[PDB]
Amino acid sequence: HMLTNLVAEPFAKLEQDFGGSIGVYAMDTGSGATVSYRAEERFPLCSSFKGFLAAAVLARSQQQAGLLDTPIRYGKNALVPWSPISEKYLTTGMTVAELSAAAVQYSDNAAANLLLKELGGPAGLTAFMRSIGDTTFRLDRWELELNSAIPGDARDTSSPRAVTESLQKLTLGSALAAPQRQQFVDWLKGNTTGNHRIRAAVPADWAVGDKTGTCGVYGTANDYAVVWPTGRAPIVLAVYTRAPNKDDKHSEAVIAAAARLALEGLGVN
Ligand SMILES: Cn1c(=O)cc(CP(=O)(O)O)c2cc(F)c(C3CC3)cc21
Repeated sequence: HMLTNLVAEPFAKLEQDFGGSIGVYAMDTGSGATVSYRAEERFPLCSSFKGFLAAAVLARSQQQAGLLDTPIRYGKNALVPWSPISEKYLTTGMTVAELSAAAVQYSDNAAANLLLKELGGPAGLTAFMRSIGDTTFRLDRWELELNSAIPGDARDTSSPRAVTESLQKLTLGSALAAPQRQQFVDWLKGNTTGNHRIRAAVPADWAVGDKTGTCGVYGTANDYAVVWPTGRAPIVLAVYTRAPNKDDKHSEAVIAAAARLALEGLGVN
């Protein structure tokens, strides 16, 4: 409900200092009050699709009772860069649940590609997002090609608003069965890669689950989170960045600052 104007000028100054574009959408699930800045624009997902990927696996698990316990074996050629958990279990395999936890909590790339294969590829994950009423999300490619973050390329993008809307449906709404919903929340709460992003803007006595993304080019990186402040309804928010030049660097500090401004706009402690 507006609230944006409490912080439209501060956001424009932050992105002028960063040297690129910042996109924010934050929802107070209590009042329905929102904060929006470039909330409709497309930004590259980078690794952030891995949280939605885990949610799609959990949705499939509601239909296929054995799915999460299924052992998956893989070869050395599956171990693309940034596979910190799957590289330790090459010789043993891992379960679908373990791959899902690795994809969410360590951004594990081999795990992400193996679970994409289970869902029928990038189109399969896109299909799941359409099934919960997200018409904006698109995944087009696999790891690592989906990280190209080419300016104006809609492949492998979504909008901050669509990301927040979908995250709310999956973590707090009715898109997942209750046990699956709590598993998704617990995976996000256990994320290890987000300490310098939205988490850096959240007090220690508030619960938070998040999923990061970092493309490594074009100043492109992001984070989305559900935050449970004490004594009020949860907040859902998405913070995405990009920049014009290929060797522009992302900034975790800019993502934490954007998160702070969003929470300040919502009037949150
Ligand atoms: C540079 N970088 C990070 O610095 C950090 C993560 C973890 P996340 O922030 O994406 O979750 C990272 C993940 C990746 F898949 C990639 C591939 C493009 C090469 C790069 C990453």
